[PDB]
Amino acid sequence: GSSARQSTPTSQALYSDFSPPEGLEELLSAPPPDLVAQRHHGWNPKDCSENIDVKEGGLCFERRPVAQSTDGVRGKRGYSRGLHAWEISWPLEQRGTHAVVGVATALAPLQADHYAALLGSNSESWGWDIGRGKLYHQSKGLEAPQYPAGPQGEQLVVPERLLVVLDMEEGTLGYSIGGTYLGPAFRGLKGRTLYPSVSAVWGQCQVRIRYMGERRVEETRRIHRD
Repeated sequence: GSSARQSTPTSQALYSDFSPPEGLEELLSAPPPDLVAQRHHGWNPKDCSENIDVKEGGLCFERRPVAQSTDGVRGKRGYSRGLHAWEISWPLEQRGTHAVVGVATALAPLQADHYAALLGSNSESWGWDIGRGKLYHQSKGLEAPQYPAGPQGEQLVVPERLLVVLDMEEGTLGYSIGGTYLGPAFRGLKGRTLYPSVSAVWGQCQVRIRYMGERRVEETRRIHRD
């Protein structure tokens, strides 16, 4: 507040730069027990929380320090071959959280954007963000004014379960629930395809993940005859 004299200057016009990591990896660099393997086996997309340990047996995210670097992270590229699909879910029963995922495209052009014609930068990222449910969109909502409900609310906020289909043999991937929204959008995705990325918040919202089709090369006899 401002009732006393001695105060604290809290003004930093810029992006973000609190306390970055610089010594923890040295703890992971060593033999990581059910933390480096159990995490990449739990819900690990790729550029996602690697410094923390997450294991199934009850979707449980585990980190040493704090979300500052261990929790609050998202996998991005993650390139794989063959047609496969995965599943993800965000349990909100806790109290307050936010599922964050989406696909990014580097080839994303910029001629007649769906809107009309604004411009272009270096790439394009489109996916499902819970920012469409924040407090920046409430008073003005055409949703059912009678009871709490909204079908179009899952267009970028599905607090329950979601099935993502990603195939490389074609290079087309999309995000749908149970395979609902991913039929007709397969004719434009062939060129709109982007890299699938997922963002997980603190371990309080621990999101669930079910993947089928991916493995882990090593030596097991796999298929050899394209």
